[PDB]
Parts: sequence; C-alpha cells; structure tokens
Amino acid sequence: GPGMGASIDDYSLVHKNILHSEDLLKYILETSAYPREHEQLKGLREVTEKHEWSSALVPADEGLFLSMLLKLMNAKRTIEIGVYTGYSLLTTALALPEDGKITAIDVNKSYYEIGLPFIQKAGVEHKINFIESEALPVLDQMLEEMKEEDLYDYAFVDADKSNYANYHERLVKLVRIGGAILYDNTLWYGSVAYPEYPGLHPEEEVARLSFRNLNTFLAADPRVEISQVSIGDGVTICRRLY
Amino acid sequence: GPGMGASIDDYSLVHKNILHSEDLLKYILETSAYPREHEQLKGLREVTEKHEWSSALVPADEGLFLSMLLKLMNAKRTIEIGVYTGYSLLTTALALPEDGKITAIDVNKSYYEIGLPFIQKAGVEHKINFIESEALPVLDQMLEEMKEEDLYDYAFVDADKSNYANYHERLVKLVRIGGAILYDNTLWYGSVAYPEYPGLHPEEEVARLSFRNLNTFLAADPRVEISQVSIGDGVTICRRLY
Ligand SMILES: Nc1ncnc2c1ncn2[C@@H]1O[C@H](CSCC[C@H](N)C(=O)O)[C@@H](O)[C@H]1O
Ligand SMILES: Nc1ncnc2c1ncn2[C@@H]1O[C@H](CSCC[C@H](N)C(=O)O)[C@@H](O)[C@H]1O
Ligand SMILES: Oc1ccc(CCNCc2ccc(O)c(O)c2)cc1
Ligand SMILES: [Mg+2]
Ligand SMILES: [Mg+2]
Repeated sequence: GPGMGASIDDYSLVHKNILHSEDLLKYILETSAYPREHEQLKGLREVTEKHEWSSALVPADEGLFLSMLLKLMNAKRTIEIGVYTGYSLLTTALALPEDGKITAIDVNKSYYEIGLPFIQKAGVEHKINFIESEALPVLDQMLEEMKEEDLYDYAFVDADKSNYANYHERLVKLVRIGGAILYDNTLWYGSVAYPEYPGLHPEEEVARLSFRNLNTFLAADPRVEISQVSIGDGVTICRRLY
Repeated sequence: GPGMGASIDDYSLVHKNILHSEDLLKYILETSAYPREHEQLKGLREVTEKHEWSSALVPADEGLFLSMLLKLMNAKRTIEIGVYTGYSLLTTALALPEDGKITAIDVNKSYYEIGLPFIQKAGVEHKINFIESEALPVLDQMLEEMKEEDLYDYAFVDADKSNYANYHERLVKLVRIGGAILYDNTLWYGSVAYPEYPGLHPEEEVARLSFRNLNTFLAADPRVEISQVSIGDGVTICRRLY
C-alpha cells in the first residue's frame, strides 16, 4: 500500500467504481463537487493526481459529504487517521471553526508535506497537529492520557485497510458519546459483495476479507449506531451510543 | 408518479439502484441495513412492497442514512414533504426525541393510512402532524405564521419532482440557519448524467430536466452549502448558511 508493502502495479481494483457508470460519477463531480471545491483543495487534488498512489485519494464528492457531516454536527475536535497528501485533512480543517483542533496521524510525513503548501495558503495549518507514526501506538497512548472532556467529536479512518478492527476498539473510547467514527473504503470496489473473489494480490485480498469481517461486526456492535453509505468507495458512519 | 389511478407499468424508471450491480446493493441491505432496521419499519416496508407504487419507497440503506444525519445534528422539529406509506416519516419519528415534532404533508392521506398502524405500534404517532394537501400552499401559509422559535431543523423533500425548485425557495426561510434541507431522487436513476435520455414516460422526462436544472441551481446557490450523495436515487443535502 501507500504506507508500506506492495507496489501500485500489484493492485488490481483501483480503476473500478461502485456506481453503475463513469458518466454518472463524472456528472456528480462536475455538477456538484468541483464547483463547491475550495481553490486549495483543487490544487492539492491536482498535484496528487500525478502521484504514484493517486488511487488512494478521497474523491471530491466524498470530501463535500465529510464537510457537511462535520458542520451539521458542529464538530470542533477531530482525529484524522491516514492523511496521505491531506485532501480529507484539508477538508476537515476548512470545515471546522477557527478554534477547531485536529490530531492527524500518518506513518509517512513526506506525503503530508506535498499537501502542506495548500493547507498553509488556505490559512488553517494552525488547527493541525501532525504526528508521524503508526496509528495504533498513538491511539493507545491517547487512551492512557485522555480526560473525559478531551474526547473527540469526529474520527475519519482511512489508513491501513486490514487494521480497521483494531482502530475501532480504541476509537469507541476516544470519541464522545454521540460522536462520529467514519470508516473509508468499506465497500472495497464492490469486492466485499462475495465470500470469494478472483485474482487479487494478497494485500488487496486481505483488505477485502478484513472489510467483510468489519462490516458484519459493525452491524452487530451495540456500542454504535451505523449507516453504510454508497459514496466514494463506501463510507460507514458510526455514532457512539455509550 | 404515486397518485391514485396511475399505473406503474406506464413508467420506465422503477427500481432504484445506481450501484454497479444488484448483488452490491443486496450486500449493503442485508449486511448493514436490515439488521439495523426497526421492526415497525420492516413491517411498514413489507406491507408497502405489495402496493402498486412500492418502487417509490425510500430504500432501507438511505433510511438509516437519514436517521444518522438527524441524530448527529440533534434535530427536534422537522418537516416531511411527500409521505406515501410513511417509511421516511417513521424513520424520522424514531430518530427524534420523545418530544420531537414533525409536520408531514402529502396530497394522499390514504397512502399514509397504509403505514399508520406501524407508526402507531412504534409509539411515535404523537410526534406527527399530518396535513393532507399539496405542499406548496401549506409552505406559503407557514411563511405567514412561524418565527425563529418555530424554524425547522430538517426538511426532507420527496414529493412531486417538478416542484422541488419552488419548495426550495420556501424551505430556505423555514429551516433555521445551520439546518438541513434534503432532496430525494436528485440523480433520477442516472438519467440526469446526459443531456438527452430516450425511452422515458413524458412525466419522467419533465422530472429529469427539472433535476438537471435543480442540481445546477443548488450548486450555485450562495444561501446554502451542498453535498450530493450517491445513495438511493441520489440525495442532495443542503445546509442553510444565512
Ligand atoms: N499503520 C499506519 N498508521 C498510520 N498511517 C498509516 C498506516 N498505514 C498506512 N498509513 C497511511 O494511510 C494513508 C492511506 S491513504 C489516505 C487518504 C487520505 N485520507 C486522503 O484524503 O486522500 C497513507 O498515507 C499511508 O501512509
Ligand atoms: N404536490 C404535492 N404535494 C404534496 N405531496 C405530493 C404532491 N405530489 C405528489 N405528492 C406525494 O409525494 C409522494 C411521493 S413518494 C414519497 C415516498 C416516501 N418519502 C417514502 O419514505 O417512501 C406520494 O405519496 C405523493 O402522493
Ligand atoms: O414525476 C414522476 C415520474 C415518475 C415517477 C416514478 C419513479 N419511480 C418510482 C418513484 C416514485 C417516487 C419517488 O419519490 C421515488 O424515489 C421513486 C415518479 C414521479
Ligand atoms: Mg480511502
Ligand atoms: Mg423519492
């Protein structure tokens, strides 16, 4: 993946999409997304489209959905897990109020520094505390240190696609009651629809199985209410109940 | 569409699915939606499935997406325009607190009485003020009475497609600043993605052009922020800015 492991040329799902045609997706982006996309988000996206791992980028229509959720729930304190070049991070920082705060975690800060000039020109870098690390030790460290009024309103999870289940067990204690946890890519290009699926590289197949297990688990998890949304590559919204 | 006498066999656009396969939609419904669907929503859905206009039903995955938005924004007072048998209305009523209030408007109360026994068994009928009328005169009258204490948190628009732009001009005054206005069917089975789309019923073509105009308008309307979400038949979330 982009963080470590296999090359991009080993991946086989990246050109698929969950909608029934590219024309419909293109219509959504040109009609409803790009006209509402901040100038620095446009610039960050255009640089990233030339990067080796452009396939991992959160798309522009999903970005506006993330922004809308953040504003409707009046989020102020958030955590971003899996930053890459920072498109979803810049989306979050633009949506939060002036005093919003973001904990952003990624194993590769060189990716983040690609998007940083656009984040700085947007004027919202002051909201971001970037941590270069594997996410799990940071999350475990945070659980030891966090007080009850330090809880997060919102978490966006978009990092190692086979470790979401481990992330979940921490985040249901790091996000406030009534707060939101969002898992990206829970439809995995449609490949979760079958128990067996042909021809995937091991990293892609392991992620596919991980999402099938996670999707079943989240639907049975009494600690949250859920909604799996067929936007982007599938986004599952979790709201903490207790 | 749904209206006494009208036959579904005269229409081309019936079963909603903009995903790339029936199996993918079935996966979402069976994995993430039906296990989280209230027993009275299940009962309402299953009796509606035998009705002539069962294809008008808001799908179960979209329903849980509406519920999640309502809870995340802590909505308390809402309006529902286009009720049919009451699936989205019961979804709203179950998501609101015990003392929440809904203004529900539909030209055909007989449809509502199909789902009413399930609304009653769910214990939320007391939240609902059902008005049997065309929605436009009701909204105009609402502009004459209510003030900011009576502004709505949330509006779901799912009635006669050619009147959405007219509904919008009232709802941007009836919903509070920061409140949400949602429009169902804004991708109209994918047919909005092209300038021309052969093979439609005349009323379906009027709706298709209405949505192409609406989608362009909403993307340009400075009074709201938007997110068009590729769920169900397309849902456009609008958030009132001022
Ligand atoms: N174990 C781990 N801990 C933290 N980040 C990880 C990780 N494994 C992979 N990652 C990072 O997760 C990212 C996934 S791509 C994330 C996309 C980004 N949210 C966007 O808006 O476009 C990569 O940058 C990768 O470096
Ligand atoms: N002018 C109008 N004013 C109010 N309702 C109207 C209308 N024209 C049509 N309708 C109603 O709009 C509905 C569309 S179907 C709505 C489905 C419903 N929201 C669900 O959850 O399944 C029909 O019940 C129809 O009677
Ligand atoms: O002017 C029209 C023309 C055709 C239709 C039928 C569309 N297919 C069923 C349907 C009906 C109403 C809905 O709200 C919905 O999502 C799905 C409706 C209104
Ligand atoms: Mg992703
Ligand atoms: Mg509809």
